[PDB]
Amino acid sequence: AMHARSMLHLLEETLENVHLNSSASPPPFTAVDLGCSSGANTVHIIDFIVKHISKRFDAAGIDPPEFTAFFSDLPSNDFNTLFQLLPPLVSNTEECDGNRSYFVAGVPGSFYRRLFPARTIDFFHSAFSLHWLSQVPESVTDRRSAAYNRGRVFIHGAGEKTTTAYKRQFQADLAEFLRARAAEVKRGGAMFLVCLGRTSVDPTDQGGAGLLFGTHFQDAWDDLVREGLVAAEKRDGFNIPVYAPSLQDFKEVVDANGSFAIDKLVVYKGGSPLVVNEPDDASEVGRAFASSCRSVAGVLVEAHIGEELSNKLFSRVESRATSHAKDVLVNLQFFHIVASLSFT
Amino acid sequence: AMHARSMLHLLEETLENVHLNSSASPPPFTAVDLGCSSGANTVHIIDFIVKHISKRFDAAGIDPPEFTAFFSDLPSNDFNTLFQLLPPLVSNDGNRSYFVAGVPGSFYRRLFPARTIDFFHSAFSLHWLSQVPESVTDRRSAAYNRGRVFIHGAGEKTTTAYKRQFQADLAEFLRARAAEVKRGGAMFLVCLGRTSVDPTDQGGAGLLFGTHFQDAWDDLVREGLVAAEKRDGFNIPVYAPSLQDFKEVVDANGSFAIDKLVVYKGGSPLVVNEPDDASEVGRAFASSCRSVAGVLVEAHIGEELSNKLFSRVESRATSHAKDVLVNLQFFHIVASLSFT
Ligand SMILES: Nc1ncnc2c1ncn2[C@@H]1O[C@H](CSCC[C@H](N)C(=O)O)[C@@H](O)[C@H]1O
Ligand SMILES: Nc1ncnc2c1ncn2[C@@H]1O[C@H](CSCC[C@H](N)C(=O)O)[C@@H](O)[C@H]1O
Ligand SMILES: [Mg+2]
Ligand SMILES: [Mg+2]
Repeated sequence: AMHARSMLHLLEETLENVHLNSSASPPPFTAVDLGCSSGANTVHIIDFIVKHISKRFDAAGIDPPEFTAFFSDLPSNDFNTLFQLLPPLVSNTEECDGNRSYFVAGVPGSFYRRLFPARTIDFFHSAFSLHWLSQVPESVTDRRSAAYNRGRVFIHGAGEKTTTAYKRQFQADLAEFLRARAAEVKRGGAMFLVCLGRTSVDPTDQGGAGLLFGTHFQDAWDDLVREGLVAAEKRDGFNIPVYAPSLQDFKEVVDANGSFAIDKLVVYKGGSPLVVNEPDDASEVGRAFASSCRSVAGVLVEAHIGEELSNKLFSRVESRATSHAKDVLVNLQFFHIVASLSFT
Repeated sequence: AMHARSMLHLLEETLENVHLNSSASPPPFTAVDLGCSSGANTVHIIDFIVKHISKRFDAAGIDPPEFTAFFSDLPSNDFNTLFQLLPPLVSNDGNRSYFVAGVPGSFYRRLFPARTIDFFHSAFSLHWLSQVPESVTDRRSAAYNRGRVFIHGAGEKTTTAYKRQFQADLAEFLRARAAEVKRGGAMFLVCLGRTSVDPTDQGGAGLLFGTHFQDAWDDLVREGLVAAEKRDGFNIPVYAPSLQDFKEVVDANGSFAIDKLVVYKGGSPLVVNEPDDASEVGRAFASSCRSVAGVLVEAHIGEELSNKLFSRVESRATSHAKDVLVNLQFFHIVASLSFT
């Protein structure tokens, strides 16, 4: 976990690039967490954001403006849960983390399109969300197209016609997103983006996500077709709607939108997304690995397959991962891509 | 249901009182439904609001501005459900043409940044106390409501405890709202009220909570399963104001202008498809009580112990079904406020 202290730095830097209102009485400040969820991660970065902005204001001898935080995700996000975590609003002029000193709002809808009125947001934040395709590309779901991913469940495996269908899908999504964002930022505002990426030149090698969805996860899918309970043209009809861009893929769309300035762009290693308390323990490797896959896209498996038929798959992965626990602690690395954008 | 067409009129009128931005490119418009729920009622009035404002803009030959709708309620509200109902956003009835956001927190205090809201709407929510008054939950106070479950029955020290609690809540609410409306903005309020001068006679809410509902509470203590000091510790946190009670707090806050104030009869809150049917009168009656405060009963009593109470009311209501179709009337109070 000693890389979050390093990542909070990149965020600090983008936060510096934001044009603060000079006036003695600056108008309310708006911050948005895009692709929030229902966890505490969302509330903590919002906390961090308004905290730093306030500290800037104090550095110029100004009272911090009023703050609104928007928590944006798909209508299927568990806002109910999110809303119960939100700390209560500060009282009168016994005070002193813990409490909240900003207004809140949860925003339902896809961020691959407009979510807010024009020019009303100061700071957009997004983390580990932009790698989720708006949909499976139509062409890979068409049995007669060359992009139809027969026998893989994901694009790590192979198929140029399949891999380039995903990338196009990514770049359209991210284009729509950027256009939406540009219309919504204030003149002097900025954007912090972090999604997972890859270093591979070829979309067929999906780095981290490749080893997360393309090893034990499709092998379990292959063990439920080497059984009964699941058909062959069934696993072929299931496609994880996820693409991990390279710098090139990301950067292209940016200077093509041309609304945002690139203040900073970085690909690095923030590998190993498994909380493992006993490293040498072969079985903990299993359930950890499995538990990621579940939280990521377990809802999709059950919308395409049985709910108990999924518990046998997610039961085979966590059997696979322990078997091959050696090649996992060593080979499961995630590459990150961060973008620090400013408008104008 | 042929009184909603008449009530949509009062809303239309308030909507006319709002100062629309003159400019060719007016900034975003903000509308808030306070005390929204998860049903369709919320999404239709929002729809109505933005539809009227747009039509006004067109009447002056202006493109309507962008719209945001805020749906406010307590963090216990089923926002998940509410957000599934929301219609998708317009592409390049049915359809939606405004941005949405759901807002968790009590409206008896601040919910938004100063001067950012054009129109506040609230319907059938202001009559819910922010809490049972501390004094009526104190065994040693004279306001302790011994043997009633509600204030309809009796008790001046009990009834005046509620009223104070109402006025304090409504005060705090108004203060919050005043700091959040735009200079040229307006507020539409409707909750239930009474005509009675004496807080002891809670009109509609009196007959909803103070007849069969506490009688069933009296049949679960004339049994076992529930103690006597147990029904005395349970108190429906609801107050129906009179025009006095309401209007007082308004001109005491002094931020809003009263363009209109009305008490009227929008009685009978029971969907009954066979009127002469004695049993339909029961379950209708009972189902109201349930949707209203059934969560409170189970937080104070057993979940199956509540299904036997809400099972006695619906047995009581059918019994005197005659005195219910005729005596179950709700008085409403509406307030059309503008700022300045
Ligand atoms: N099109 C879209 N619009 C809004 N949210 C989306 C989205 N596509 C994916 N997401 C959301 O992005 C999230 C990815 S998981 C990210 C969790 C959080 N940002 C964190 O850093 O811990 C999910 O909650 C998912 O619902
Ligand atoms: N202090 C408070 N803050 C926010 N919402 C409140 C509240 N007290 C009560 N409410 C909400 O007000 C609602 C009363 S029922 C109102 C239904 C809706 N307004 C309609 O017209 O049909 C409930 O959903 C309740 O959660
Ligand atoms: Mg497939
Ligand atoms: Mg009592």
